[PDB]
Amino acid sequence: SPSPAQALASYHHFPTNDQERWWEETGSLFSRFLEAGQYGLPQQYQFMFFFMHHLIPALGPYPQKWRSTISRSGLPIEFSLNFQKGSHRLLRIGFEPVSFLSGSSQDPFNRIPITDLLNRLSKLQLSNFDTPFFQHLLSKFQLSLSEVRQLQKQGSGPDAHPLKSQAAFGFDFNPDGAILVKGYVFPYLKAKAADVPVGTLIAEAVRTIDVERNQFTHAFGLINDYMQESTGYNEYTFLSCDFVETSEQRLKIYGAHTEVTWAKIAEMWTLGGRLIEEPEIIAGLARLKQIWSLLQIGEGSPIIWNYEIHPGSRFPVPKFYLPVHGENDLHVARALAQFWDSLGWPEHACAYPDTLQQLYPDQDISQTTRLQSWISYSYTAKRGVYMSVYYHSQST
Amino acid sequence: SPSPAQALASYHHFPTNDQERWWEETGSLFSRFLEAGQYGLPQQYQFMFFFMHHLIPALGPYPQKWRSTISRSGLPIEFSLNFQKGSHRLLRIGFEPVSFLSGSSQDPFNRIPITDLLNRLSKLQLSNFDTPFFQHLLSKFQLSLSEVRQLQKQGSGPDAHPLKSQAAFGFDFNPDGAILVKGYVFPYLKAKAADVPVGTLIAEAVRTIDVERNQFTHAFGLINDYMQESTGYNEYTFLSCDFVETSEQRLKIYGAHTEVTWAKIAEMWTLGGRLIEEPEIIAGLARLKQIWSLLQIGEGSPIIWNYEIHPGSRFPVPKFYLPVHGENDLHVARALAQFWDSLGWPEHACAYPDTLQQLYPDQDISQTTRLQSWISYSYTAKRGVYMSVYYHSQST
Amino acid sequence: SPSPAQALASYHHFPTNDQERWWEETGSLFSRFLEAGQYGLPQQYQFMFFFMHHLIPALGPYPQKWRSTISRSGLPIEFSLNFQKGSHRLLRIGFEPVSFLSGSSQDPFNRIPITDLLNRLSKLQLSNFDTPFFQHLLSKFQLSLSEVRQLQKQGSGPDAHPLKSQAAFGFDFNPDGAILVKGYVFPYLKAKAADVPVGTLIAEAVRTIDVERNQFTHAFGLINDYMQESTGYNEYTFLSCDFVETSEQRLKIYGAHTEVTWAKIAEMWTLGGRLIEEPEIIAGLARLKQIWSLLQIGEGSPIIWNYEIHPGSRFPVPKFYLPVHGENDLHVARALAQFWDSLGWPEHACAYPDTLQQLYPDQDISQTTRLQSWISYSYTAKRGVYMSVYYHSQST
Amino acid sequence: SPSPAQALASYHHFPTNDQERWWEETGSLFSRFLEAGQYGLPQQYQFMFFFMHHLIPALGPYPQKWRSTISRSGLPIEFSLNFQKGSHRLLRIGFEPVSFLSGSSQDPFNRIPITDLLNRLSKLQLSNFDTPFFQHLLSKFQLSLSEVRQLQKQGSGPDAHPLKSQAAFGFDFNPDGAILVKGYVFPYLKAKAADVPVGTLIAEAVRTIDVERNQFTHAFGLINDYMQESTGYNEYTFLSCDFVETSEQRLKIYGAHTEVTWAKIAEMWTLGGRLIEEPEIIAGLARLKQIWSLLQIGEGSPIIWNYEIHPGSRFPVPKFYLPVHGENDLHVARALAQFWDSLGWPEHACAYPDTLQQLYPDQDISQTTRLQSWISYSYTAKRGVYMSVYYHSQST
Repeated sequence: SPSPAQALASYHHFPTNDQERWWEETGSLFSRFLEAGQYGLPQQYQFMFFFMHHLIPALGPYPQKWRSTISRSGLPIEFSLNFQKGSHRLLRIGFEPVSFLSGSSQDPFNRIPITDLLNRLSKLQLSNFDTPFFQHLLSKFQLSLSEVRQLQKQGSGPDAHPLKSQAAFGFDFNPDGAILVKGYVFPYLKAKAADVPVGTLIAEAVRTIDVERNQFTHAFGLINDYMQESTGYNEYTFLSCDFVETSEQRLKIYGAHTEVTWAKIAEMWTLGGRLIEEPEIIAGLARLKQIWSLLQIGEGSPIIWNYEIHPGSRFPVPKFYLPVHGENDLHVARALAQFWDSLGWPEHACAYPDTLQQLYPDQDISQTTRLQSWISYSYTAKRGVYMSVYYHSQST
Repeated sequence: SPSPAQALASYHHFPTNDQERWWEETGSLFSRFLEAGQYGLPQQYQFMFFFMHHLIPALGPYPQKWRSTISRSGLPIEFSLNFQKGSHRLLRIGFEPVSFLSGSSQDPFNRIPITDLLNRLSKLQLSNFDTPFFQHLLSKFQLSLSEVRQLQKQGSGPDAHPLKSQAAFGFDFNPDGAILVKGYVFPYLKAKAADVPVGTLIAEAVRTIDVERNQFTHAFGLINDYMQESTGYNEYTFLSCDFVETSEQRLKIYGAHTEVTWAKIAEMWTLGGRLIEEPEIIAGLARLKQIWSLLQIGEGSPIIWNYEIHPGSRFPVPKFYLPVHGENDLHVARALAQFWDSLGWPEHACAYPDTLQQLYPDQDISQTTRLQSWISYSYTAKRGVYMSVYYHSQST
Repeated sequence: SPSPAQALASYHHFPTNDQERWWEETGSLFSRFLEAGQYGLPQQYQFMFFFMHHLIPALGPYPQKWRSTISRSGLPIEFSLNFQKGSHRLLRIGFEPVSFLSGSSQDPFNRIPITDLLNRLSKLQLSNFDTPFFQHLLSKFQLSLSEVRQLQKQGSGPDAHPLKSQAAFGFDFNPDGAILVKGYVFPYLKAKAADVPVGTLIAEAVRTIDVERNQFTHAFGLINDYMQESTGYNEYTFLSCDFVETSEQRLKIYGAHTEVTWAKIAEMWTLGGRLIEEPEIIAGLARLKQIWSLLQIGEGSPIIWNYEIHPGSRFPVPKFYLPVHGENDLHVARALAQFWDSLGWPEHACAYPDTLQQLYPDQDISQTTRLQSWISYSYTAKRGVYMSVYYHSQST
Repeated sequence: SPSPAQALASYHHFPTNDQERWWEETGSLFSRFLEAGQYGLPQQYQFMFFFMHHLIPALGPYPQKWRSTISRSGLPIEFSLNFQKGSHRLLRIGFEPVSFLSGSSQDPFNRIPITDLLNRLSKLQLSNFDTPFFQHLLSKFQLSLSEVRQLQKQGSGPDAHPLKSQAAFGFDFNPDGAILVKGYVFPYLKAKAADVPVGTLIAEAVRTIDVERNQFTHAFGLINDYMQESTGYNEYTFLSCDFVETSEQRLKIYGAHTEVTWAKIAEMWTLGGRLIEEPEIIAGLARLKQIWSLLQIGEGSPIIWNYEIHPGSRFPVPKFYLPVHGENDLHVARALAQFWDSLGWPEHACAYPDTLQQLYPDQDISQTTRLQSWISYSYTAKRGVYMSVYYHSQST
């Protein structure tokens, strides 16, 4: 009758008041996603063990002080379920390490906990875990006594407090006994200090690795061209990375817009170049139109975007993120369940709203809006339809 | 195909070379005993979780330096299986915490690691865990600058190095999610210093708790009377205790003899008093005679003894230990298997020798003698026949 | 111009917010007392180093939750200066270990931080550090599921919350490179649970060690006899101990009264037996009369008492504690300085009120009362006049 | 009569056998150098505190396994004294972090301990401590599964084990309360893997920061051109860096040769360009000639070199290191003392050999050769003569 995987904590003493108190906040919920993800029972205890030892210490002060970037609310963790064509669902963790020094004189922009977690991650003997590529992006996006101007930017009159993080993490739990670790970099602060357009140094970040190896040039240079033509990738734009070897690496470019017209959604997904040359973009966009209409956003909608550059191709796979905070979680659960019948997905369609009340039995799906925050869409020829749902990740 | 419960370590980094090396030495073997005990899979991960975090650090330096008392060889851990009439077998761990200070100028007699582990065990919220009774026995057997005379005893000419330990622990894994913790006290050192017979201050130790609560007097005074009449309980004698509340507490007195005649085993089991007054003593001794003859010690045999004092009675339950190191592990596996048919034990009889090659697949039961070290015998009216086997507890 | 000894912290990162945050509260003040006590500069850094590594971590959560017993206000540390005839002043620290578990379900009465601090102390190779005697007092005053009745006592209607501590520590920093460690025991909780008079089990605690060694019986039995005749040593009565070897051990019995008449101060100091048999009692009481009159308590006064039993004698040396919180610290500075001229003390008299403004430069001696809380008096033939002043031990 | 600064350790318990055991090896010697450097007594304790907490734990296993690069013998630490014209001598520490994982499958080339120590150095709030520049040089010289080919290089037939380190640290203790941190990079391994000349990728390392800021181009290209014309900078060449901000940064290029003729020493110091344009090179070389002849290397002498690039100039300051291991430390103490009279140094000349027996009172300057290993020479217009002596840095 209770959630199963959380019985490891029975014989564990959390050394600090900070950790025991966070466990009390998220340990229950994480055990429920492992049950939802249908992971092997021995698998769930492995990922629990990792969660207790590396992420609980990394949350830092329980009454938190850091406003994280990766989460809508600000708390430094969010959980996600990756829904895949006719196959077991997966679990995504993206979170930012924090300590009591975060936001202080010593580390006003959370650089220290990032490398603290990254050192433990390397100590963990992880299959095919290589840091050279992510380390390159930090070296480009570090800041020296740019901090002084950043300390100076804190003006109430001139709003200069959108985001303060400088990097973050992501953890994917595949059904095998493996974590793929995914890392993030946030250029707003480095460009804010240099008085240089946010995207201009994103290109150099890619070009500096281009002289190292030059397989991202074509795919990326095509992204810049649209973003220069467009309103432009702005303060909210940022970057992603995988901690795997470079040849297998899949780097991404994120960004945000408040412009919500279907025409603009078509303008970004298609742009110019990628429309003609491949059918997936066209095929995927069609299926993207029906979820846009299934999820009536109630105004008749600011969105995040993503282009996934892979070296083994010259066609970046687009991915968009969709507002569900503000939309009824049942309306979305119902409407999101229909879209699986439209694609012909056998079980996920029927058991999702019953796997949604199961994840939050305390709360009432009738009245909740914030239990579901964002939805991602991606389309590949081989993979079919990618789609992941980001949830409310704290119990309170 | 591999042993299951050890997959927690996949995402764990053992902080010190000392621990990783101990893991490499016993981590495989402990996970095989959990499979042997037929514990629930979530149970096995709980007991592994405990094993990794409290016992691996507690072993100290891998190329060890402390010779422990609790083990035939000296290594500070031994695993044991509790076989019970027609029911699931249980797993016993008895081990002594050690550090690099053990045996040094700072702690020449392993007192500091005992209190170190005992603080952590209390931190872990354990059901019905009360230390006052064990704390009493430590306080009685402590030594202040008796250490100086003890430092002085180290003479090659006058042999004065039989045992150096001062206390130890025991961990019982019942099929529920619970550990019963069992503690030990070693009087040889305190008695060696005081130049006082080893047993006389065992008696004051019981009498000091007798004024606190006086339910052990009858049973215990009956033991002393036999031991005073007898050759006496000697240097090897020592004391046992449970970390539960006093009312439910079951304290034990162990000891050793090299006198091996069946008559002397009968003298010890019966003595005088406990023969007439209760039948279990007579019943249990009868079943004990056939295993004595099944296990031909090949000389036609030094043995350990135990008397279990329970307050809710005035009849201590005897328990003997039998040498199997030196006896063929196959011959013992076979002969121990016949004795279960004589008692009519349904499955334990047939699957024991196949659960013995399973525990040591690397080794050959054909030729091994040291895989099985001791066997304990106990008989109660309610429980029937208690019997446990103590095994070779290191991989090398 | 600044306090000197606090420059070790420059290259130290306090691991927790709790510690750095406690440092900010007490580190400045502790450096000022080392300057006051006129310790060697190499001496001051040794004691600073100890204070940082063992005492700051042991305070636990900074917004404290534990009300300690040893301090007037409740915070778990107090500093004290030992003034001695024509010689360098000394510095006393008495404090109680705390964690976030203190007062929780797991440890509702601070027993765990006591043994945590005690294990580290034994790790520090301290000259002539033997714990067996204090361990004896803890075993006697431990409580097993008396905790349940203690959990049950928390009634607002029947007041049952005077004191919750179970033991505490005290540290004396002599002018040599040595700490003498002093321990405390608090019988209120053990006696409250057993429904047994507080002093009756104090007698057994002394008698249980009397069979071990019987040199405190005479001096102590003389203490019981007066306290039985008197109003009696009450809930507030409690016990003290030194961590040195038993032969050099100097145990004490403290207690409290609200009865403030000079006759009653005389009744306790003299009692019956110790008046006639030694003149020091007579000599010391006289000098004690003038400080009582120098220190007009403004009502024309609850006081603490102490009897120090030494095995090398049969005459316990008394010591009383006097309220100064509520009395103007300047009035106390002036009048305490006059009493040194009455004894003829060369420098302590002249430089005390200037060593008082130096210790609290932020505050105004003109208006402060709580900066000086208690003053102790003792008289020995050999030592002359003992007297120590307890101070306000936090910056805020 | 004893060395003073090591009295902090009295109240410190080194948690691991590895640390206590290293302290016993180097703690005495480090305390004697602080007395030699004539630092303030409160200063020496600050620096001792830092050495105890940050460099002792970083040494890892005491019976070491890692052969470091920065040290002649191989042990991962060396101490050095900076002798300067008519002013207090300074203390240099260069040491490489190590753990039991160093040289393992997990980290076969010591990258993990480098980043561990670098995080702590950032946690300690140090004046003007900026890592972006050092981080840049690591990202360029990292290796991902170049390790596989490096794992493959370990052939006894083709010698491929000159150096295995990838980076190291340096600590400068100035007479104020401040440490300047200096970092090192070892290109041999990265170029060995890429099958690319060791120097060609040093140039890209400088050019990649040149697009970031372009003030090292002129000076550095002047070094490359000489090194290309010359026999060339080889396997032993490596790179140096300061942890200060870029504008004040002083980067260095080191290297080694076995070619020992005075003429070749003249070729390297002068080369072509820097001869004409500035006289310091000419003046400094003159003074260098007499120490070459004072120190008759006994063969009638492989040397290390250094070129210091400062952005605020276009003239790199040379520095050479001279073999003293193999030369009598007294012959060196005497001959090094004459050279101070030649420059007119008031006290350093007279008190040096008496400050040398003081550092090694155990050993006999009469017969020792290995107590003094290398001597560095530098000449500046503003600074005059730089010279530092590298010593035998372990007790055994």
